This record gives sequence, structure tokens and C-alpha cells, in this order.
Amino acid sequence: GERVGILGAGIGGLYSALILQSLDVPFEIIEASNRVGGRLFTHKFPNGGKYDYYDVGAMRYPLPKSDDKGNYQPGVMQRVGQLFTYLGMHKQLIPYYFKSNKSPGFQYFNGVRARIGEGSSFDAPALGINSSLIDIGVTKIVNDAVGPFAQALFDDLQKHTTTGWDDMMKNDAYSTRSYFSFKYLPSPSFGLPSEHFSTRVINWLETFDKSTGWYDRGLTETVLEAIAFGEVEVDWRCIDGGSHVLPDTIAAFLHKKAFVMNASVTAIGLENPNKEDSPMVVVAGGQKRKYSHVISTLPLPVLRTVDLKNSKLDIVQSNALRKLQYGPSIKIGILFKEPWWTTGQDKNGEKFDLVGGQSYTDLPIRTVVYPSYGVNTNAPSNTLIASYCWTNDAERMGSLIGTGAATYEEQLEHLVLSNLAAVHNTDYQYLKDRLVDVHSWDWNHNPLTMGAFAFFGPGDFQDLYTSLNRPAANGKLHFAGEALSVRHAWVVGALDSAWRAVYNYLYVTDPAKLPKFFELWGKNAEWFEQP
Amino acid sequence: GERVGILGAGIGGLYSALILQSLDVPFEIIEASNRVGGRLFTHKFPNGGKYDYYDVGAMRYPLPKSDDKGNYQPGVMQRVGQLFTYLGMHKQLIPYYFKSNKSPGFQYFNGVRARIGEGSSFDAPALGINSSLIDIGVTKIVNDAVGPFAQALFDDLQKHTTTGWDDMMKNDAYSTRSYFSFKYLPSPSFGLPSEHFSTRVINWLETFDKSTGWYDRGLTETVLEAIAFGEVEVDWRCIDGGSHVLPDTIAAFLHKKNAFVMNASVTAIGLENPNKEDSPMVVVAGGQKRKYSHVISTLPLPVLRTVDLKNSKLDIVQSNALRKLQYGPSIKIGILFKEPWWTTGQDKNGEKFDLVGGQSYTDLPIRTVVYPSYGVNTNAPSNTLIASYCWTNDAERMGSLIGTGAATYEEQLEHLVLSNLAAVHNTDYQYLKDRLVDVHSWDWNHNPLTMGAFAFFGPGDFQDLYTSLNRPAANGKLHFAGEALSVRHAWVVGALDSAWRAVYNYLYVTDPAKLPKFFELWGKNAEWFEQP
Ligand SMILES: Cc1cc2c(cc1C)N(C[C@H](O)[C@H](O)[C@H](O)COP(=O)(O)OP(=O)(O)OC[C@H]1O[C@@H](n3cnc4c(N)ncnc43)[C@H](O)[C@@H]1O)c1[nH]c(=O)[nH]c(=O)c1N2
Ligand SMILES: Cc1cc2c(cc1C)N(C[C@H](O)[C@H](O)[C@H](O)COP(=O)(O)OP(=O)(O)OC[C@H]1O[C@@H](n3cnc4c(N)ncnc43)[C@H](O)[C@@H]1O)c1[nH]c(=O)[nH]c(=O)c1N2
Ligand SMILES: N[C@@H](CCC(=O)O)C(=O)O
Ligand SMILES: N[C@@H](CCC(=O)O)C(=O)O
Repeated sequence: GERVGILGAGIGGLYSALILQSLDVPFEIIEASNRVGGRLFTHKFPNGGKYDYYDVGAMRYPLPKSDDKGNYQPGVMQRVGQLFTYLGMHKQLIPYYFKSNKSPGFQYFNGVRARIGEGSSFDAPALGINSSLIDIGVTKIVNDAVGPFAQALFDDLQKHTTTGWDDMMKNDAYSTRSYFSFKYLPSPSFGLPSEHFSTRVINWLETFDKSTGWYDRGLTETVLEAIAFGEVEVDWRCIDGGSHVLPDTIAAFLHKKAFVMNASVTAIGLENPNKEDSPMVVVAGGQKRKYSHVISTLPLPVLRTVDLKNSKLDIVQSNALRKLQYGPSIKIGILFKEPWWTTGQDKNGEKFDLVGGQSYTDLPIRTVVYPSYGVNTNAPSNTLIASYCWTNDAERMGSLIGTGAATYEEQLEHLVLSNLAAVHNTDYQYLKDRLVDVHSWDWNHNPLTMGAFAFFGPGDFQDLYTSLNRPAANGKLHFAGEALSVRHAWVVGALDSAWRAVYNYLYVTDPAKLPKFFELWGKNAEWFEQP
Repeated sequence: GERVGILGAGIGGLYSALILQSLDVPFEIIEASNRVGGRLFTHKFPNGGKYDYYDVGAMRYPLPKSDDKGNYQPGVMQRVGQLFTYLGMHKQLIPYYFKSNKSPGFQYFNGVRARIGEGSSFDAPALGINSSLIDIGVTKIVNDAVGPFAQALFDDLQKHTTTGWDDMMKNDAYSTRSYFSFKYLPSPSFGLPSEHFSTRVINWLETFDKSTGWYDRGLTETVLEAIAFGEVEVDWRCIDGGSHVLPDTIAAFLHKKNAFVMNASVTAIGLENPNKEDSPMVVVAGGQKRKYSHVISTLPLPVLRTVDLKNSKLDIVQSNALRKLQYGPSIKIGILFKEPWWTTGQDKNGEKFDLVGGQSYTDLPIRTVVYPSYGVNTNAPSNTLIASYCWTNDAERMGSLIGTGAATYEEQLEHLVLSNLAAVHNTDYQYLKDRLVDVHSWDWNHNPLTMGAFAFFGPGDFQDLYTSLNRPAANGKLHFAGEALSVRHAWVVGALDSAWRAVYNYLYVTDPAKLPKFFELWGKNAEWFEQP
């Protein structure tokens, strides 16, 4: 009969399983490792307390507003909020402070230190940035360029249209950089010369807006991220105890109602590609398993290591698996003896007075994230995310992570602490005396992810994205995972991909279940609807 | 008292040392590791014979023509050739077969297998590539777009001008992709619509021209790379015994004149007193302070970002350049087999591969296969294959399976590579597994000593930030060098050019009376052509 093989016990595969279970469709989940959650990965420090953990992957959720009952207003990540409520986790959501809840975080650029909001220029005039651009500020400039695209895409979601996406796709051959260099012109109200920005100005924008190399990726990703971050209000939330609680709770729910763990997939294909009723065959852990349909949540680079002969990918799908671009990321968590960023003071006696929030710098660590969990408890977290990098910053830092050599582990620690000391204006020894343990992770050096997440280059969305939204293997192989969405690097992207995969499965096997599917999980993947 | 501190015992630092030694300038070389050569790295398989090695980094040199005495004609890499001759290595250079010296290498794209030169379309019509584009071919299309820039830069070198570079810089904000999408129009002789290529066509070009993601990097690098590869004749050469022979020979030459400080990683560089005009330079390496009059750094830009450069007084552009000037990734996988099956073997249908040197290409994860040119005419030909050589996105993805320290992922890596090799050559997996002996793999983007394979600039890097690092720092006493400080990124000549410029600036400010001899031995210019 019908039994769906779900590849990958990440949040996308677990979500697919929730849907199928609610519709009484048999399924199995095949997972290569001994754990569920995938890129929801919470590391707990052995020497710490209840809140001495940090999330190596997902950690913050910009959700729509919600009522006391867990009903979420329409929004980009309503689907995530409704999942929490569905699992009885709404009351386990705690505030995530994107900015500090007390004094503002630090900025350290070009050797100039300041607090967020103090209006420092960070020596930009010495870089050749004229005073008019400095007065306007990076945020307003980028918003003026991204705004028109973002507003059109938000109108698509609110009004149930796709013309905004059509407009984004006519511009999808642009990177953010090439859009500034060859098309964008400043709003006349800025009083700037009606000229395209120079590379010097564009790189100044990237320095404070995103990460080194971000602007060489697709303009569309810049637009989609502004929408995801709510720059188009949102309740920033994290999960009490770490993001691991979400997949662990789903797994425990599915258990009491199967899982095939420690079985890496090496082949996917039809048993007989010339038979219309041929089942699907998945080789996992050296054993053949048969299914009617297969929903894959494996990252695209991982699928490139799987034998997909007899899955009958069309020529566009196979090229898309290779070309659709992924991005890197690293994180470094440090257990300290105390939350010095909250209770301590700098070398001149000035209190940091930081609670949650983030600090930013052009030094290699780039971004520091102070924990929001546990701040209002008897045992606040002593664990800091000392570095969180993207693109070029993550690529370079990755060479110092996971070397297995004590000499490089020591170099890494000294670099991170030194960068931290310069950002916060402390001595190196002040932080070394308080260090307990270090944990680091490079998602671009992990066979299970082969990159942090999808981060498409120019042209990817307009040319190759749609091919993987079609099924393969005579309609019996469905591609899913966060890469199959317009919310890359977000949990909602994985949830959206699972919605589409199950939709196509029901469409071809049992369309009579579509009304119930719509009723429980939404009439659309992205188009807004009330709770 | 002059004494130059050279940071890094790679080919750039060793070359700097050769120059200074020829000019009687005292120097010391500080090296973090226990070896010299840097990205010239030859791996020898212990279970193999004389030619069972492979070069993990540099392996092939497109040199100018040369005479019997080792004099090289003017060209992009004359400087490399003259270095070989200077060291008495000219007769140790052997042919490098860029294409196979017997039957052509393989191409395997979109499930279609063919030999190089057979004119296959690899199912391109099913991708939406119209027949006119296929008939013209990727090579002609890319040459038509790159040609004008490459010709102007080659004229700069021949006629001793910089207008070609100035024109290239006017277009440096383009990536190769954005140039095709928003500016390039086909030559009217192509008979194509006078319109910019679609993304589908541009990605088709990238698939057969370079590597996944190459076209999102700077257009200038694509132009400069075509000049370096000679696509604008060249004698492709490699070094008998491996590229390691070059830095080893330099080291042995310098010792009998020692000034090597090994196992001393640099952690700080700066003036002893930044407010004193006569302040010496201080280098902290291996936990020890060392003082010099001037410092020539050949450390990669990402490595300098891990060094305390306070008191080197970089200007705001230089410090940003260290962060933003982009590097690119690369991996290599070498496999020792029991026999050179690519030369003596046959596919599942009995057709002999008949490959000697050369390369095969595929859109499969391994991307490029390189058959050895060394040893092909000896009693013990090489049994060692470069089963995979990747760039950009292909190298980034493959890197996650390299250096994991887990046997399970070493096995997955081996099975993937062998499976890809079998599909490219039309053999069974077991045919290659039965012949496998040993595997060695390397990811230059997961290596603290390089932090990337080499400079691979994005759009705007050359026009905006490159020049800042061509100026010295630390009151004129810190000189930035290494292959990143050149227009020949990812080439030995780039490192040599950077050393020429660094020593030139050093001599210019400390002892200009040595310039004539410097010009006489090492060239009147870094890049502008001259006769041997
Ligand atoms: C550093 C970092 C930071 C963030 C985020 C990611 C990262 C890397 N994200 C994004 C979010 O973590 C991500 O989009 C989803 O967790 C992806 O879920 P999937 O199910 O698509 O894949 P995921 O990769 O999580 O799951 C795939 C599963 O397949 C398994 N697998 C792999 N190869 C296999 C094989 N051969 N056979 C069988 N199984 C195999 C894996 O082990 C894994 O269990 C995020 N999101 C968010 O909402 N907020 C945030 O703040 C962040 N931040
Ligand atoms: C995979 C691959 C393939 C190729 C090539 C590179 C790579 C990575 N190249 C390019 C060529 O290898 C490269 O451009 C030069 O070797 C670079 O020499 P440098 O001296 O500039 O740096 P390189 O990196 O070689 O040397 C720097 C030195 O500094 C040391 N160091 C690092 N950190 C330090 C610290 N903190 N303190 C002290 N010392 C430190 C390093 O250990 C090293 O000895 C090439 N070229 C070519 O001509 N033909 C080819 O075919 C190829 N192919
Ligand atoms: N969404 C993740 C990853 C970055 C991104 O969204 O692009 C974050 O909040 O950091
Ligand atoms: N030069 C090296 C690296 C690639 C490049 O030059 O860009 C090679 O021949 O493979």
C-alpha cells in the first residue's frame, strides 16, 4: 500500500511526519546519525548550569504577534508559531533580545569603539565616505534600495499574488553589489549625486549591513532576508532549554503513536523505472527499503553524494542540485565563570550592562551574541556566543576550527579572546581568567550539512529553483528541506518545503485529503491566512 | 645595520631571500611550520615507487618558449622560467600534458559521455540551449567576451603601458556573470540575437568553462586567468620529482651561504616605537621577539588578520583590504593505484582509455581528473592519480568530507570518488576498487597556514582595495607580499612578482644604489615584458 519514506530527521522531515500522521498516512523516517533535529543543535557545556548551553544552529525566531492561546497573526513565520502551539510549546517560548535589554551593545570598526545608537562614523571619512552618506546612514540607504522589492513581495503574501515575485525574478541576475553598481540610484530626497555608488561605498554598506562577501550573492536573498527579519511587528523568541526541545518533542510525540536511525542514505531510485506501479527503493545503512513515495529533506550537496540513478531527474533538476548555492557559517561558544558582560566593567571602570543583544565588529569574530535565556532566573547563563560568522568571515575562521591540534585550538582561543577584549575594551587576561570551556562548530566542514544553509547566488531563483519544486522518479520523489523555499536559513523554510512536498504527494495519490490538509496545515505554503 | 625579516618560507619568501642574498642584504626567514615550500606541497605515497607522488598545490607551469641554455622568451611567466634556470633546474623540467598525449580525455556531463574534441552537445538542447549557441561552442563565446580585455592587458605587457589595466578597472565592478547578464553582446558574426545571455546560458558557459560559482567572482580574475593559461605559445612544464624540488633547491642554496627560523608562528608585527623615525620592526614569532630594519611579509591576507598588527599603523584602507580581498577554495584527492589503468586499461565495453597525462572533466562532484605527466616514459610509470581537483562551490562542498578524522567519512569519500571515476570512464566501481592502494586528500580552505587555496578576488576588489596593500605600512618598513599581491593569483609567478615589488620598495628607500644590479638579475619591471 502507501508508505512514505522521509529522508532526514531534521525539522523538515519531522514536520513532514507530523502532517502525514495527522492525515493517517504511514511513514518512516530515515536518519543517518543517532540524533534528531539536524541543524537544530543545542550544545550543553558539561561544567555549566541549567542555562549554560548555546544553539550551534537555530537560536532565534522572529514570530508574528500571538494571543494568550497561541494563535499567531498572519506573517512570514506564522507557520513556525502554529507549530509551537500545536506541540503545546507556546508557553515554553521566551523572549529573544535582538538588541540588549539594558545598555546597548558595542560596535568596534576601524579601531573605533562605540555603543549602538551613539551615531559614530567609525572613521568613515578617512575611507572616503562623504559626510552626506554618513549622516543618512547604512540602514536607510539599504532600506531605500531593498524597500521596493520587499514591499512588492510582502504584498504578494498579503494580497495572494505572485507579481511581486515576478518582479523580483526579472532582477534575479543581480547580486546586491551589481544592483548598487549598475542600477540603484539614491532617492532624490537624500540630496546625493544621482550616480551609482562606488565600490568603496558599497563595501562600506556591506561592512555594517551584513558580512564579508554577502553582497556578491543574489540580490533576491538580501530582499528575502529583510522580509524574514521583519524589516517590512515581530516577537523575537527562543526556546527555553534550547532549540533541541522542538525536534525532541516532535520525536517523542511520534514515538508513542517509525524511526530508522544510524542509517545513511546512499541510493534513491525506482525499483523498476519502466513500471508505472514501481515502488521507490532507498538504500540506507546498507539495506534496501521500499516505499510508495519518498520525501527527501537532505541538503542539495548531500543529494550529490547519493546514487540517484533510477530517480529520473530531468536535466534541469540534476544541474540545480550542483549549482544552487549554499553558504557557510561558524559559531564559537565559550563558557565563562560569570556573565561578565552583564555584571562586569571595562578597563576604565565602565560597566558593560549588557543583557542579551549583540555586539558587532570588523574583527574576525564579527558578531557577539549574549544569551537571552535565563536572564531572569536564579542561575543566569554564563555561556557566550563569542563569534558568529557568515560568508567570507566564516570561511576564513573555519580553518582554525576542528583541526584536532592543540596548537591551533590555542591559537583560536587567543584570537577570540583578544577580539572580545578589543570590542569590550578589556585586557586579554580579564577574559582569560574567566574562561572555562570552548566549543566551536563549522557547518561548512560537516558531512551532514555540507554548508550552513542555502544562500543562492544571482540567477539561482529565476533559473533553477523551480525545477526542484517538480517531483522526480515518475512523480514519486519529492525534494524538500530549507533549500526548497524562499526562507533560506530559517526553520520556516524547512516547514514550507515539507508543506509543498506533502501537498504534491497528496495531489498525486489521494487528492480527497487535500481539504483536511488545507484545514490543518494551511491553504498555501506562504500566502497569508488568519489563525 | 640592515637586516630584513622575511615572514613565510613559501616560494614568495624564498624568492625574496634569493634576491636579497644576490644583493648582499642580510635577512632571516621566519616559518611557522617545520617545512619550506608552503603551497608547493608534494605528497609521496610510502607504498609506491619513484613517481608515486602528487602535488597537492602547484603542479603545472605555462612557461614561455626557451632555448637550450634556459633563456626564456618574454611572457607572463618568464620570471618563473628564469628562476628555474638561475637554480640550474632548466634540464629538470619535464613536459606537462595539459591534454592527453595519446587518446583524448573524457567529458561526462548530463549523463552523456564523450571524448574531448568529439563535438558532443551533452544534451544541451534539453536544457534550452539553442542550436546556434551549441554550434559556436562555449570556448568561442567566452573568448569573444574575454578577448578584448585580455588583448588590452597583453598589450600593456608588450608595449609597457597601463591603459589596458585602467580599462579593466573601469569594468572591475562586474562579475563574469553580471558582465554577461548586463553588458556583453555577442559578436555580430555569431548571428545571434543582439541581447544579453540568459542565466540558463551563462550557467551553461560556467559548467564547461570553469567551476561552479566561478562566474560570481570578479570578471577581472576571469580575464587575468585567461592570460595566465595562455588562452590569448606556451610550454606546459612540471618539475621532475614534484614541485617540492624548487623550494628545496632554493633552501639548500641559501644554507651554504643559514638564516631559517622554523617552527615559529608569527603572532605580532609592529614598530618598536611607532613615534620614532628610526624605530626598528618587531616580529613576535614562536613566543620570541625578533627585531629587523624592514619586514617583508608573504603571509596570506587571512593569516595577517590573526596577527596583532597594532604598531604597524596600517591605514584604514589597508586594514579593510586584509578582510575584504577575497580568497577562493580548492581541494585535491590523490589515489595510489596498483597500475596506471588510465594508460593500459579498458572500459566495460573493451575500449582502451589510452590516456597519457591530460585531464578529464565532469559535472559530477569530482569535477576534474588529472593523469600524471611525470614518469610516463620510464621503467616505473606513476600509479598515482589526481582523482579530484575542485574549485569554488565544488571544493567547498567536497571539503566537508575531507579531514573529518572519522573512518566512516573517509570510506564515504573514497566510495564517492571511485563511483564518479567509474561513471566518467565507463567502468564498474569494483574495477577501480580492486586497483586502489592508498588515498590522500587535502582541503586548502581548512588549513590554518593558508586559510583558503589562494586569492580569488570578487568584483571591485582590484579597483578599490588592491592598491592599498601595494603601499608599505609601519612608517614604510612593512612590505606586504605573497601571491595575493599580484595580478597572477593562484600562480607561482604571482608570488614571485610580489617579492620583486617588495624588494624594490625596500631597496628604493634603503639603498637605491643596488637597483641596477637588482634590475639586471631580476628584471627592470615586475610584469612588463623584457628579453632574457
Ligand atoms: C548556524 C545556523 C544558524 C541558524 C540556522 C542554521 C544554521 C546552520 N537556521 C536555519 C535552520 O537551522 C535550518 O533551515 C533548518 O533546521 C533546516 O532543517 P531541514 O530539515 O531542512 O535540514 P537539516 O539539515 O536540519 O536536517 C537534515 C537531516 O538529514 C540528515 N542526513 C544528512 N545526510 C543524510 C543521509 N545521507 N542519509 C540520511 N540522513 C541524512 C541530517 O543528519 C539531518 O538529520 C536558523 N533557523 C531559524 O529559524 N532561526 C535561526 O536563528 C537560525 N539560525
Ligand atoms: C591547490 C593549488 C593548486 C595550485 C596552486 C595553489 C593551490 C593551493 N598554485 C599557486 C601557488 O601554489 C601559490 O600561488 C604560491 O605557492 C604561493 O606562495 P606564497 O609564498 O605567496 O605563499 P605560501 O602560502 O606558499 O607560503 C606562505 C608561508 O607562510 C607560512 N606561514 C603561515 N602562517 C604563518 C605565521 N603565522 N607565521 C609564520 N609563517 C607562517 C606558511 O607555512 C608558508 O610556509 C599554483 N601555481 C602555479 O604556478 N601552478 C599551479 O599549477 C598551481 N596550482
Ligand atoms: N536566519 C539565521 C541565519 C542567517 C540568515 O537568516 O541569513 C539567523 O538569524 O542568523
Ligand atoms: N593556477 C592553478 C589554480 C587555478 C587558477 O590558476 O585559477 C591551476 O592551474 O590549477
